[PDB]
Amino acid sequence: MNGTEGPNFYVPFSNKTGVVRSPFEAPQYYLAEPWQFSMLAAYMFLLIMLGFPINFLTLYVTVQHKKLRTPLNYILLNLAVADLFMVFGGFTTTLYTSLHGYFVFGPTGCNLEGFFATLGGEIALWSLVVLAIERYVVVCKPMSNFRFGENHAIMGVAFTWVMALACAAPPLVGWSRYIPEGMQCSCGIDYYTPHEETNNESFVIYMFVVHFIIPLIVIFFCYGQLVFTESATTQKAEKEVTRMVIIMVIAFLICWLPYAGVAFYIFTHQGSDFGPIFMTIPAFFAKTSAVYNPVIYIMMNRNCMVTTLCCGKNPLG
Ligand SMILES: *[C@@H]1O[C@H](CO)[C@@H](O[C@@H]2O[C@H](CO)[C@@H](O[C@H]3O[C@H](CO)[C@@H](O)[C@H](O)[C@@H]3O)[C@H](O)[C@H]2NC(C)=O)[C@H](O)[C@H]1NC(C)=O
Ligand SMILES: *[C@@H]1O[C@H](CO)[C@@H](O[C@@H]2O[C@H](CO)[C@@H](O)[C@H](O)[C@H]2NC(C)=O)[C@H](O)[C@H]1NC(C)=O
Repeated sequence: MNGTEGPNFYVPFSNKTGVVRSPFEAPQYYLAEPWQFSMLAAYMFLLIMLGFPINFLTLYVTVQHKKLRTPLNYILLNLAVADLFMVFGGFTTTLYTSLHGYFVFGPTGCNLEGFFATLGGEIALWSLVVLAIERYVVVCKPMSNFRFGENHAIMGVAFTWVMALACAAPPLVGWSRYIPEGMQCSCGIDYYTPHEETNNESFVIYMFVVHFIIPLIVIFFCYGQLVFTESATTQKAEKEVTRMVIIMVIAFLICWLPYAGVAFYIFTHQGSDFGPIFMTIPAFFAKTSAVYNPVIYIMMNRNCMVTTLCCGKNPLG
C-alpha cells in the first residue's frame, strides 16, 4: 500500500516502516526533514506579511477616495476583499500548522481553511469571466448604445460570489470533503480516494469542467476574437491596461497550473507512490494568489495609493 488510510485522513507514506500515524495528534515528521517545514512557515509568513496590507490598503484607499468607482477598480476591489479572507483565514490557519508540524485545529479546522482557500481561488476565476468579457465588449463592441457602469459592475461582481459559493460549499454538505494535503498543513478537496460514502468522483467531474475548463475555454474564446486588434491617441493609453489583465492571466497560469496539472496526475494515478512534497509545493507556490494581484495593479495602471499614503501631496503627471 503506497500510503496509509483512515476515516478522516489520507497520508502519502507506507506504514510498512511501522511509524505512520494520524496527523491530528502527533507530528508527521516522517513525511519530510524537520528543516523543510520551517521554510514553509517562512514562506507562509511572507504570504501573510505582504498580502494583508496591500489588499487592506486598497480597501482603505478606495473607500476614502470616491473617484475610483470605475468598473476597472470595481473588480480589483472584489479581489482585495477575497484576499483578506485567505490571510486571516487560509494563511493563519496553515501558519500554525507548518510551525508545529500537524493539524491541531482538528477535523473541523481542516474544513475551515478549505472552504476559504477554495473561495479565494475561484473568486479569481469567476471574476476573470467579467474581466475577460468587460474588455471584449468595448473592443469588439456589437451594440453601440451599451455602456459598462454600476448596475453592470455590482451585478457582474455578485455573479462571482454566487458561483464561487457553489464551488466551496459542496464538500461541507454532500459532494466530497476537505482533507489535508501532502505535508498535511494545507487543506483542499479530496483528489486521491473514492469515498463513495460522500460522492467524490462525481464532484470532481463537475469541478474540472464547470469550475476550471469552462472559465478557461471562455477566456480562450473571447481572447481569440481580440487577436485581430485609425488615430491611436485614445487607443495607446488604453492598450497597456488591456495588457495588465493579460499579465494576471499569465501569472495566474504560472502559479496555479503546477498545482492544477499535478492534481490531475494524482486523480489518474489514484494511489501511486507519489510523495508529500510533490503535492504540497505547487499549492503553496500557487497560494501567492493574494499577493501578486495588486503589485502589477500598481506597477502598470498607482497615484491614488501614494496620495492617501502621502502626508503633504504634490501634483505629479
Ligand atoms: C500504522 O502506524 C502505527 C505504527 O507505526 C500503527 O499503530 C498504532 O498507531 C496509533 C496512532 O494513533 C497508536 O494510538 C495511540 O495514539 C495516542 C498516543 O498519543 C493515544 O491517544 C491513543 O489512545 C493510542 O495510545 C497505537 O498505539 C498504535 N498501535 C500500536 C503499534 O500499539 C497504526 O495502526 C497505523 N497508523 C494508522 C494511522 O493507521
Ligand atoms: C505502489 O507503488 C508503485 C511504485 O512502484 C506503483 O507502481 C505503478 O503501478 C502501475 C500499476 O497501476 C504500474 O503499471 C506502473 O508501472 C507503476 N508506476 C507508475 C508511476 O504508474 C503502484 O501504482 C503503487 N500501488 C498502488 C496502486 O497502490
